[PDB]
Amino acid sequence: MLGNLKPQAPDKILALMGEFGKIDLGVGVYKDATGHTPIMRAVHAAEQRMLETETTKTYAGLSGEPEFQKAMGELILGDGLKSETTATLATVGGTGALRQALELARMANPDLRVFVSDPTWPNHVSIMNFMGLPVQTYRYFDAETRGVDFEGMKADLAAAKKGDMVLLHGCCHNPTGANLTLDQWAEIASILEKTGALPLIDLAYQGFGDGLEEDAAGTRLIASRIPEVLIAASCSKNFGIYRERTGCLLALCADAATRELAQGAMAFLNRQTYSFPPFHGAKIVSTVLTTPELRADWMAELEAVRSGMLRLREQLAGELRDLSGSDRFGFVAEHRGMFSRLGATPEQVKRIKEEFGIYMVGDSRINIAGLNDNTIPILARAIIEVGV
Amino acid sequence: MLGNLKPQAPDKILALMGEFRADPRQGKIDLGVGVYKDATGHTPIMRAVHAAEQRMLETETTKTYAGLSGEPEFQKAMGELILGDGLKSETTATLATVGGTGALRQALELARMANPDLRVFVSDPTWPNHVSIMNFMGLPVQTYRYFDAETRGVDFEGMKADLAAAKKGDMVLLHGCCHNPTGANLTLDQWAEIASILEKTGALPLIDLAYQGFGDGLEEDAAGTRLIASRIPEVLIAASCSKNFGIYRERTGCLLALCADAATRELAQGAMAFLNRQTYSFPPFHGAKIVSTVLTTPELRADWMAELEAVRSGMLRLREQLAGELRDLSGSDRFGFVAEHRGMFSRLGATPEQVKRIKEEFGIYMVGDSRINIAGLNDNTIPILARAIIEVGV
Ligand SMILES: *Cc1c(COP(=O)(O)O)cnc(C)c1O
Ligand SMILES: *Cc1c(COP(=O)(O)O)cnc(C)c1O
Ligand SMILES: O=C(O)CCCCc1ccccc1
Ligand SMILES: O=C(O)CCCCc1ccccc1
Repeated sequence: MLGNLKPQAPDKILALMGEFGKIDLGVGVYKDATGHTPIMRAVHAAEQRMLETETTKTYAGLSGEPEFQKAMGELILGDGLKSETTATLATVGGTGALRQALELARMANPDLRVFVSDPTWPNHVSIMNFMGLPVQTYRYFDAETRGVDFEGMKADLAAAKKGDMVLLHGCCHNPTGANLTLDQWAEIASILEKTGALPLIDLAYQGFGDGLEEDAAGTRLIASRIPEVLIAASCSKNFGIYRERTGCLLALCADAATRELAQGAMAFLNRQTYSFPPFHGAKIVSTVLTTPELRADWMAELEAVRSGMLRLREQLAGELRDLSGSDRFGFVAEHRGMFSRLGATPEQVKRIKEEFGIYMVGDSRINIAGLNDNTIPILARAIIEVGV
Repeated sequence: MLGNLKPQAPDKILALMGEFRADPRQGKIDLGVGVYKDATGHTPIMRAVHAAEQRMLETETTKTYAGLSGEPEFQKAMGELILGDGLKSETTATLATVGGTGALRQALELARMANPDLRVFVSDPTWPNHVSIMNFMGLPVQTYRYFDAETRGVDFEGMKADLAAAKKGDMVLLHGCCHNPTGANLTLDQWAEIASILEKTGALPLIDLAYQGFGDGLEEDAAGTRLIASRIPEVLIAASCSKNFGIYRERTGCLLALCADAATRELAQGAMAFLNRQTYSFPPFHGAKIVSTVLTTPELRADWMAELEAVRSGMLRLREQLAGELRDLSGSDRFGFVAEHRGMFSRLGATPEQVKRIKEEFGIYMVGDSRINIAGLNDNTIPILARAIIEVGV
């Protein structure tokens, strides 16, 4: 039977990792001055504390632990968290949350379609194709200005109908690095409540843009306006626990009844897929979030990380400017997050990796965290050489 | 939109515990638990597991994304733990999963990909979650006879007669050992006949191995699996580390796809990695790394096998004790099956109505299909359970 298995297409980023004076600017992970993805101080201390506190490993919560559910909701929605109308499900990372999100929605609407940003995280489309869900795209990135084509984005969203879902990146847009301003979010919230489109928000980098609270701004704004929203959150990057596989899905409902339904359907969704969700990472998160000392240090370390990358973008932007006189690559300093699409054509990007030894995703997505004072001028010179 | 969503029934475990906690009787007993509990009513963390967690705590330097289909240390160690020397790396595809359940679901996804018109035969009875996952996937589900309510043993003739109807490409689900919920298992000889039926029918076997080490031993419990693995070219195995390693909440397991040749292994392995990727991307590291540590570190592997064996001997003596008590109470050897059952579970063969009477009259709680958890017994509880059984006329 297994011989009928058709060969499946590889994931670009994972494959890029395969093809890797080498410069790793591919996969979206934070790296320090010495090319390492360290473990956060609070995370380590949490784990040490867990080693002493835990006395059992019996089956726990089917939808995650109360502490994880509550601490995550507060971190995301702040004071906009209305427990009585909010359903929470602990999942296997953000990706698990996204998949569970699409499953929940499709159960509620067998005829749903999903709009995604042009461009968006490749894995978004793969999951949707696999489930067989109709994918539509809304303009978002502006090829020329490297910013957001907001006039076009609004145009496309207006075509969304009731029952459709619109996937929005809460902050730090992957792969572009181009992000909406709170003013732009308020307008989208207007369109959404006119169309009736259910918004699904991919919150994977809360803390890498402008700050823990600031990066959650747009999400809090949508949640305040739209009576029903879905948020797929990830603790992989902002907590640096990538391999622990921890995130969660929040279902904001209009009332307690609808909320009770969702919560039930969410628990069931976990039961029929893998039973209980992974505990270790979730426990690290809540332990950090509910322990003032730990939370304080974590916030501090995350701030240091978000600050450093900001400094790097400026160095890089400057390096390029002085390397060409033109302030064309200014968009790099304007972008926010870990990625930024250089705009290099497919034929140019290949030159870079084969000759310059610098590996960046084929669509010119560079993980700014992969740069440093030593490699920045090299990258700058490298792309100047590649010209047009 | 979410208001449409149809009401999804609870996990039922909570309902079982619900009425139990509400019971105002100081001497109430709970044999409905689905986890191991030592003499003091606790589900302890195995010494080796705690040893592994400290070592990981001192040696892990990063938490970056690792293996999509799991880490090599885990895949190899697990395949060895299961298939022993019979492990053929060349034709074996492995996938780290989110517990045994994740393994079962991934196995069904993989199978359905290769054969859309797949049907699945499950035992009668079998782990409820089997049925629910299948129903949710929309797969056709057939049943083959298994438990014999009269002898509490395996109705093998019935099993064979029904399994004979399986067609080429159909999937037959087998519990490799310690059949949950029955406790009634196949002797190595019966396993050999099952293999014959499978070769004949061309059905693909899916073996659910969640209790390796809880029956007659690590190797002994893997016998049925190894027999099938050597005679059948394609076998799917969904292992669990939840119970035998005591890391339930860690969610550790794996799917092994035994193929007829390398080219096919490359096909299956690719499809498995794809299934992880499309469901939740990377699998959970912590538990799988605890496992590959105990298994590769001689000192720890030693202490783990010792602890598991102690637990095995312990539950086994409990069975002998319960059956001994039952013998003296009934004046017959009717309940001898309890000493012959293997695993932590056992279906007494009591009707739902007899089950209710026991609860009300004796304060003893158990699953509604009369499944009890051997680990819940002890020198004080056994005399009461024994008397209850006789008293309610089981
Ligand atoms: C990281 C990320 C996710 C989720 O990753 P997980 O490893 O599954 O936590 C989802 N979407 C985007 C855009 C991401 O960058
Ligand atoms: C426990 C169990 C499983 C798997 O459990 P996980 O906790 O998901 O690892 C599978 N089958 C049976 C029969 C079980 O008892
Ligand atoms: O680098 C990124 O795009 C962020 C996420 C990286 C991890 C990831 C890569 C491929 C598929 C799933 C998850
Ligand atoms: O059936 C049993 O009692 C053993 C497993 C019980 C807990 C469990 C419930 C759902 C999915 C996986 C595991």
